[PDB]
Amino acid sequence: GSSGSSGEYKAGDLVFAKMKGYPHWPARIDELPEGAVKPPANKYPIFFFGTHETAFLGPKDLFPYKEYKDKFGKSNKRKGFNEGLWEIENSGPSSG
Repeated sequence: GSSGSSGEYKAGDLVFAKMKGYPHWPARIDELPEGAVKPPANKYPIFFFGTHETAFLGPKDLFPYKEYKDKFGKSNKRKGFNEGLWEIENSGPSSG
């Protein structure tokens, strides 16, 4: 139990990622390997589930999964999207 809003996302959290004209895509906060691209400060390695794509977004383009899980986490059927909506549910702490 740890006071602080701490609205700045961390690896292993889950989010919705909105690209320009795509849905609120199911995505995860990942971490960075010991040798890949350096993003700009504030941004995160967002991994887009069901398409497995990688882009850099900052927190304003992004939404906390548990706040939008039922709002945005719904069957948008874009191809990949039903996979990623399964992948994200089954990625996160569930049943425990």
